[PDB]
Amino acid sequence: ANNLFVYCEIEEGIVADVSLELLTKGRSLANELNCQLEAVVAGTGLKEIEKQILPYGVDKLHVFDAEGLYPYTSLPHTSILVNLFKEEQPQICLMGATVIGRDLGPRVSSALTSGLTADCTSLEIGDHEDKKEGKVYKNLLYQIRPAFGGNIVATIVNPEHRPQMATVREGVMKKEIVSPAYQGEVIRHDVKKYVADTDYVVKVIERHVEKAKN
Amino acid sequence: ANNLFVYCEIEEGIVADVSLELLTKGRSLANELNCQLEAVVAGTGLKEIEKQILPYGVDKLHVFDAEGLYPYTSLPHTSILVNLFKEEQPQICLMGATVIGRDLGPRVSSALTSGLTADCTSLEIGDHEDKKEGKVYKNLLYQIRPAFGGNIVATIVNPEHRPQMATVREGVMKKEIVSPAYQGEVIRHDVKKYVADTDYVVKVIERHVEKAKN
Amino acid sequence: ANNLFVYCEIEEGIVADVSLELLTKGRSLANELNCQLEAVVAGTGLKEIEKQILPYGVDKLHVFDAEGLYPYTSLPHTSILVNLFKEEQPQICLMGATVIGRDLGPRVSSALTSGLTADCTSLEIGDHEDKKEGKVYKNLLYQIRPAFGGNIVATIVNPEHRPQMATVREGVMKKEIVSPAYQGEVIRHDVKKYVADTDYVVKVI
Amino acid sequence: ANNLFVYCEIEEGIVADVSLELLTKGRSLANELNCQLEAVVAGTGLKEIEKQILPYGVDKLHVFDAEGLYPYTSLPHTSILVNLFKEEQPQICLMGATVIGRDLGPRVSSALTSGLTADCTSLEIGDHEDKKEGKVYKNLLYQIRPAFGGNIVATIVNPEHRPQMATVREGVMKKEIVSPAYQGEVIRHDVKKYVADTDYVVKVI
Amino acid sequence: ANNLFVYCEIEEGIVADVSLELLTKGRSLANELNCQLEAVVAGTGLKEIEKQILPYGVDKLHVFDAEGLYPYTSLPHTSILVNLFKEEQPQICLMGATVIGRDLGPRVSSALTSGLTADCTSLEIGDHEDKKEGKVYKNLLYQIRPAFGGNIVATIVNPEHRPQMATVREGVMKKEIVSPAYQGEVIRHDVKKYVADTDYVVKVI
Amino acid sequence: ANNLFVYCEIEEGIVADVSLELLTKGRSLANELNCQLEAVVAGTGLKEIEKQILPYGVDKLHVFDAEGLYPYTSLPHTSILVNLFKEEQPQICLMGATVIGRDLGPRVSSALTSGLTADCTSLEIGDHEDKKEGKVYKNLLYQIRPAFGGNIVATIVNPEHRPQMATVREGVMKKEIVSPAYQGEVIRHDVKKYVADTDYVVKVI
Amino acid sequence: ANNLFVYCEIEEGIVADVSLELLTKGRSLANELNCQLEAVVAGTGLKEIEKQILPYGVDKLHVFDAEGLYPYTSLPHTSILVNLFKEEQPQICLMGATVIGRDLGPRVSSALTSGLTADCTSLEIGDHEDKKEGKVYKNLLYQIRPAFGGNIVATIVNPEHRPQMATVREGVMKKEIVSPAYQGEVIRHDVKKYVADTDYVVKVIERHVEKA
Amino acid sequence: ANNLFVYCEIEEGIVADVSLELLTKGRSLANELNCQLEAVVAGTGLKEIEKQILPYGVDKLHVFDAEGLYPYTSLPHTSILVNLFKEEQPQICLMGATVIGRDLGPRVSSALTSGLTADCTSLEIGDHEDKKEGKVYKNLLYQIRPAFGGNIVATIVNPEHRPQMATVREGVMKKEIVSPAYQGEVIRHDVKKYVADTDYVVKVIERHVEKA
Ligand code: NA
Ligand code: NA
Ligand code: NA
Ligand code: NA
Repeated sequence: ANNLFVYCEIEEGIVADVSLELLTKGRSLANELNCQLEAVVAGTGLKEIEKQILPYGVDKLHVFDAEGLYPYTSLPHTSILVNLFKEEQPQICLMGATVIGRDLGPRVSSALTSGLTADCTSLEIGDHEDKKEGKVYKNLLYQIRPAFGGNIVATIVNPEHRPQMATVREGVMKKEIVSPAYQGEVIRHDVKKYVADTDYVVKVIERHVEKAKN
Repeated sequence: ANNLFVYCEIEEGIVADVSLELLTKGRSLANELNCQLEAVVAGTGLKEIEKQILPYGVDKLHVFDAEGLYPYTSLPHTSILVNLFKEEQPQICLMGATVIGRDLGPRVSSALTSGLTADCTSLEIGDHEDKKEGKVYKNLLYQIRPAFGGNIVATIVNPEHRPQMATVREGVMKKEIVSPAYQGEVIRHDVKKYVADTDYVVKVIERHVEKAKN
Repeated sequence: ANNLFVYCEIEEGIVADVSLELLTKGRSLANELNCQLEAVVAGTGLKEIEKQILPYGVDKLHVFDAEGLYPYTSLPHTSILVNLFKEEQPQICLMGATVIGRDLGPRVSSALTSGLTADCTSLEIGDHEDKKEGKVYKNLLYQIRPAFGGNIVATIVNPEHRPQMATVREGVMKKEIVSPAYQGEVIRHDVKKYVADTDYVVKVI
Repeated sequence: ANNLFVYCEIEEGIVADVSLELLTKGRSLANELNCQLEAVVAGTGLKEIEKQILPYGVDKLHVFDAEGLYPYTSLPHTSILVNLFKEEQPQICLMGATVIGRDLGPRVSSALTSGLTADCTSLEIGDHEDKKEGKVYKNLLYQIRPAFGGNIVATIVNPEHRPQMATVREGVMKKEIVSPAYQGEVIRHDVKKYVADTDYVVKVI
Repeated sequence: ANNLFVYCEIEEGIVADVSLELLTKGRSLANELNCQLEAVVAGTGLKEIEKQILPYGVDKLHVFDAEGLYPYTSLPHTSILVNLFKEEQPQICLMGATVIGRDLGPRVSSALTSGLTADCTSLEIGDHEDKKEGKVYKNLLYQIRPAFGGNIVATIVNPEHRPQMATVREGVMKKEIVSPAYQGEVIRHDVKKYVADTDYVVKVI
Repeated sequence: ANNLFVYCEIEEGIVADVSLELLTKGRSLANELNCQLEAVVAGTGLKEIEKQILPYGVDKLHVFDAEGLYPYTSLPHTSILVNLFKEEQPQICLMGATVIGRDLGPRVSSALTSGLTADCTSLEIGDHEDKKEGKVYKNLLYQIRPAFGGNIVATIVNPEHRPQMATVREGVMKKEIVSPAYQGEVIRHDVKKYVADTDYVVKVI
Repeated sequence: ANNLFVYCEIEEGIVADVSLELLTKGRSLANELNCQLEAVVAGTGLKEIEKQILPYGVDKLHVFDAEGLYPYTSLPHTSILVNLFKEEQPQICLMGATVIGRDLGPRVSSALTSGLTADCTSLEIGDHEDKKEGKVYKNLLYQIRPAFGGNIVATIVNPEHRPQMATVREGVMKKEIVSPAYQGEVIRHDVKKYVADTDYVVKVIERHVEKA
Repeated sequence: ANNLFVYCEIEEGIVADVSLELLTKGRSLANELNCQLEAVVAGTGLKEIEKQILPYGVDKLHVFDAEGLYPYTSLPHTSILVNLFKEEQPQICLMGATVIGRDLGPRVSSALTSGLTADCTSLEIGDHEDKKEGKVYKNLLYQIRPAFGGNIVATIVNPEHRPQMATVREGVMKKEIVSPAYQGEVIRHDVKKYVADTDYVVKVIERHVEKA
């Protein structure tokens, strides 16, 4: 119903290590939430892409294969996530604290009017009791990292905004498959229906090189 | 109908120089487009704010005054622009290539699925003929700056995506008022209807300091 | 009774080289002092951590393992070393002159009323005769370094204040194990005990 | 009484701008707390230093003046603040988040068992109620700042530990005197007695 | 016939100080050479630019004013100086050793078959006797600088290749006007003529 | 014929990785153009340098070997490429976007009246039709890269100026030999004749 | 017979602000040492250099005027100080902690087998008890500055090695003249007797460009 | 009577790779100069140091073993080289362009009034015609490296000043022994006769902490 998504970053046809680390962590979290683990991958020429991803315990892999999706540019990838997340209503989204993450994260979260904790150092599942309105939020994503000038390790929660989004650096989480034969549904979408066109033209105007008139 | 907006950055109750420079440039451009010059300002305690802004030739100033709008945070300011621009459908938006600009620009443009040229060095009004589909786009914003490793000064256009957005560094454009008595409509909006709530809580979890069990 | 401690810095699960270089130097000094070498580690997931440390000749290894002890943050790691050191009363504490050493060292030495000496180039054991107090101090930690620049070299001692605390840069000291089978007690402390003294509360805005 | 101290950082005889902004900010907090504003300065040749400090509304200025107090070094300045704060028992201490501040703040707060919050963006006075214990803490120093990066902001409090210590960057707070003829006590302390504590001897070997 | 040129660097409408320092040095050299001082400026909105330049003793000022000549970009400014210098045949061209000088200088000197000498510390006029060619070269630009490091100093000359090109760092040469009323011809060139030789086309992807 | 040259940058006797990636990329472009792949290397002690270059599918390797060609200096290396390219009239020249590349690329492209496009992210072969002139330009070097920053990408072409010159950063292109037994001519040029052009004399005064 | 020297750094005919500050401080020190203040200046076109120097209370000004002494280069200035200092046997030499000071100081001290404390922060006169052999050294230059990683303000002394040398950054000491009418012996030295020749030549070897 | 010296830098009992490279290059040069190769080593615990040095073809190895020579500090190592070089009168001295080289080189050259070319890139033997007075200097050390802002590969020579000194970075020359059985005079010098005393003492003055 409301699942956990991981954005899988693609470099030269290969899914990044940090992404696999987050598939692994996503699996653990998904186990605890009793929900599904879904992945998104966007690039060009992704026929046997499931094979780097499904073994990690991915229930549903969303594939956006089109010639202008690689290399990464902000608008295409952003609109894909924003649109997909509008339909799927993920409760959680994780991605690598990479150069792409540092770009894609802020845009997608802003567009979905959601939270984002960057460079999380641990991810747990936990509750939060709001004494003020007297309610208990259950099964929130605990976004854990050093805080306040590195004085303590604090936890951040987004009680209401979805998705709860977080990034993690490479090497923080271990990667580990479930089974090389893990079975998962692969969905190859029509990029047209998800991606947003370019609409920019680079010109060099002639009059910019004509001597200024008196 | 479709006007030119300038986001006015606020620091300690004062509108930034780069913002005034862009009000001035916006005026010139608006003159050429025969459209209105509108401004947006968001902060706290903005009673006599029109007085730093209207003299520059601003037809319509939009004021968002609420206690959590200053200092700047990305989500509030972003949602304000995104929502206001959804109603007003500006053809153009300019803002300062500041720290705030470098944050706000990308979010707002991504959310409106629009263009953005940062650090424009000149702004003109011009046309673009698309030989391919055989059409002529008239009165586009020419976004001019050094390009391709600083080899030449090129012009960028967004033939279809709106708003056409651009940022400019401080000191690039001159500032100059129209008349100290310039008359413009001041609109004080209900922030509630435009701004997006916080929904994040910073915690320090007790169990994070309890010795790990064997 | 009063031993030599070494703070073992941890990154991505691995005890840093400077720390291991100081365990080796510590072992040498401890031998000369006829005392034991103790060590401290704080981190998350340290079930097997003893394996990286004990072979260097550590007689006692104090292990603090909690979710919020990694990565390093100033307040928990400072409480731990201060509370632990008040209990154990070490005569000496060594620490790698790192980004972490540079933050933790002054905090810990200040809380225990001792003057840290950063970036030593030698450490020896020696005596100091203090004619003002009339007495002769035996078995002090000579903390040796250049005064400034590099040619003028001096020896700092703390005749009375404890622990004698110093840092050393990576690669100054040789690292070398004692034996892969080195034996030392490994204590896994209760963490809350050692950090809840800290008065640091977060409120909503 | 339990007053609010501010460390006035010195350079080439001129109290730094950060400190003046903090004497200003301090004054308002002191007004709201109904306590006094005290200030500390340490250096050399400070015959009329009060001229730069008192006008900001300082009720009591503690002056330490010896050859060895300038330029700033870590042990003497830490000794002085620590010993003084042990006697005066301030409820708050403020300090400019500068090179000097980043070295002195941790050393002093650690020796006084306080948790320093660096780079605050706002300071206010407010109440924190500890529900579990059933005790309302009144007139606490709200230490406000981003948790990290910039968008997520919280307030830190220390309900029991004293002094509550914060630092602020130059230019966060505005600076503004009360009156060029503001009057307040100027104590010129005996330095050696505040510094001779530290145990740090230099040997020629 | 064959004069001394100085490239005048422009930022935010203002001729940079290094450029003005080189107009002064140029004026000195030109006087010794018994030739004229000419200068080049490329930018946007240079109606009054002559006012910043002429007083330094410039006999001729070549002005290139177009929207795309500001800020500086490698290809237009290189075409201009190359085409202009082919026409005028300067015996010398000076240029400020700046971020701009460092990009433009090698491009321009390469296109005109001369070896630029960067970062000179002196410039003089002198003779060179070349026994291989049998001849004696008179009135060459001694381009004086350290070989490397700083103690070993040498003099470069280009006996035949023109223009003799050198750069100098800001603050090496004194700047000083000749007279506020200094007179020189100001030519406003047609820009396209001097830049359309460049073959650089942008296409859509 | 009009072939495709690649400058093979040298360090401590080993052709740099960027160049090998460019010999690889060059080979494909040369295949698509149906021209030959040529390469240039300049340094000292290059007796069996062909061993590192030829396997990438180089048809002709020009070798310049003198004491003064290593380490890289600007005038000799620029002379060599410029004179050689004047004789061979290459249609394309590729070079690694490195410290050496950023100094040599502009110098060489300027002397050959070509516009260098630095830091390309892709190279392809394609047609540009000049509508206004009525001429279709065939098999041009598409020099693809971001206009600035990263999201806005265009292709630059030089429809008439030769060589069409581009640089690429290390790691953009993959490197991959054709065969360890790929055969191709290895010319060992007379250096002095390619370098003696430059007019640069050092005087002792 | 053992005086206090100050190296006066020249830039474009003008004695540097740091050098004037040290003339002043030097005056004070020489006053307390009951010795004369001497200064050294080295450059070209120094016909009236004595006018910006003597008023600070300089008893003797050694002037080295030669075409090759400006701009500063290491060997001439080092041999000048070293040679002169061998003849004069200063007890103290002070120098501005500048780009030149950082080069000149170490070269001169190494050649004279003397000490050198850079970036001093105060200078005093003081005594030192060599407790080990019970000897008291009187009236040494206390070279005072922060030490041991910014921990403490320490004092360096050189009981025996001469001269005692110290550099100081600009703006640390005040400058103050004694009187525009202060009188001093101005000695214009024969440069040939103190400086050493260049003896180096930059060459470009032809065969270095010939094919192997 | 005029030989080629090489300073062998020691770290923890081991002669540095750059120093061995220069022993090798030095061997070649001394071969072409028809002179002997000599080396200098300075440290503590050098009982068998000759074993890592002699095989490179070192005819004479001057050993300075003293408790205060390790770690490297400026004055001892400079006085050793300067004093020894005054006795031996080398025509060439070579040194690794290291942290030590960058300190030792300038101090020694300044004190000996010799040249010094840092970061040489090749070393050759060659002649120089002083065209001005028609004299030919034979068999000079060609000190070769990039010059004038990375424009040209130039060659520096010191026709008269001795020794001719040059540093070289590690990895520029190959190292290659002559024979494990190469024989050389190993001289263990009386350190007192070459080194100079410390004479400095770090103090903390009590009144510096007393109220003004
Ligand atoms: Na203690
Ligand atoms: Na307390
Ligand atoms: Na020419
Ligand atoms: Na051509």
